[PDB]
Amino acid sequence: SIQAEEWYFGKITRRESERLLLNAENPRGTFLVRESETTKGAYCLSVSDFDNAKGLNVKHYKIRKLDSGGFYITSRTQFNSLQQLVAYYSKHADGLCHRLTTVCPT
Repeated sequence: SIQAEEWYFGKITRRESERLLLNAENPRGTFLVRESETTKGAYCLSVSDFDNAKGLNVKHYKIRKLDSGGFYITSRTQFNSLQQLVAYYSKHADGLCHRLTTVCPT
């Protein structure tokens, strides 16, 4: 069940994800997964970052789920579930701003 996952915030907007993730206590890679505002059926992975150019900021990545079944940010790297996707990006930064670290406090 993706609901019940503690990093799943469901139906919260992009601005709300930023409100939550822009807290100075959050390290790089603090993150949550929410519904997409623009794509039905898709999700957004919202991730905090920090650099001396930008300070604290947030990136959003769309996660699609095919009817054939896989979950992905890039179709070149698919997962059998949202959990395994989250599990993989918590170990590999790849094209993300930072590898996933901590679940966003509420």
